[PDB]
Amino acid sequence: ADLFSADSAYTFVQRQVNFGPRIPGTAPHRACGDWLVATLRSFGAAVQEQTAEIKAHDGTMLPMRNIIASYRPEATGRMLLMAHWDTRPVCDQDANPAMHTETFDGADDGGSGVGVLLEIARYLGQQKDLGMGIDIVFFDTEDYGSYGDDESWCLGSQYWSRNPHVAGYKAEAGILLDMVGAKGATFYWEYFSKSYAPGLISAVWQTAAALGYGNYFIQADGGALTDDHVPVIKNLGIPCIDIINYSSKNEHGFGDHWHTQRDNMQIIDKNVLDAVGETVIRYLDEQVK
Ligand SMILES: [Zn+2]
Repeated sequence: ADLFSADSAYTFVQRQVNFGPRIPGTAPHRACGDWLVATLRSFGAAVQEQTAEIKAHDGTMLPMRNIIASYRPEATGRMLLMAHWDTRPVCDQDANPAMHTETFDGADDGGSGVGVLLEIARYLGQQKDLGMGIDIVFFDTEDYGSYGDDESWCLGSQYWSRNPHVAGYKAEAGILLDMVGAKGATFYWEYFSKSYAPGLISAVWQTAAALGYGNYFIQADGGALTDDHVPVIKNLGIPCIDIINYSSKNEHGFGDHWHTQRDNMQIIDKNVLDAVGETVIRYLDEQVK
C-alpha cells in the first residue's frame, strides 16, 4: 500500500459532507462544486464544467453541473474515472418512515467516490510525465430519480454520454466508483460491468487480490445495477466497470445505510476507502507508465 493515502481520501469525504447535502439546486451543491473544481485545478487537472438545464421525472428543473477534469488532454489514449457527487434529496429508505421527507449526508452515496477520485487526482498532480490521458468525471444528478422509472437516474451521465465535452471523445476503459466507503462493503461483479468489460473487471479484481483486498473485492456475480457506467457503455462504447457496494444477500442489495439517515460520516471506514483507492491507483499505475 504505497501510493494512495486513505487519510487524505477520508478527509475529502468529510469536506463534501461539511457543506451540507449536495442536493441539485441548493446552495451547498453550488458551493461544493466550486470547491470540487478549485480543488481539482489545484491538483494540476485542466478542469472543464458542463452545465445544462434538465427536467427531472417530477418536473423539477435541475441546474445539472457535470465536472470534467483532464490530465494530458491531447493524448489519444485515455483512462476514464467516474463518480456522482450529488446527494439524493431524501432518505426514502429510512427505517423510520417519518424521515422519508428529510435529508441525509450521503457520505458514502456520493461522498466516497469523489473522495477517492480526489485523492487519486492529487497523486496525478505530482506525476512528471504520463503516457495516457486521464479524465476524472464527476456526474451530477445521478440520484434524483424515482424507483419505478429507471431512466430518471444518471441524468448527468446520460447527458454527458450523449454530449461529451470533446468531439469524438474516447477512452480505453472506464471505472465508476459508487459507494466505496461503507464499513464492511462487498464489491461483487456488477452484471453489465462483467458483460461489457470482462478483461477490465478481471484486471481490477486481480489487482485487489494481489494487494490482499480479497476480503473486499469478491470474485463472484453480484447485481445488475443501472449506474452511471451504463449510459457510457451504450452511447460512448467505452467498456466500463462499477466498483459498488452491493450484495445479493442484503435486504436492499445495497448496504443498509443506503438512502438512509445512516449514510453519514459515521458509516465510513478508512480501510474500505484504502482498499478501493489503493486498488484503482495501482491498476492506474501499470496502465499508464
Ligand atoms: Zn443513491
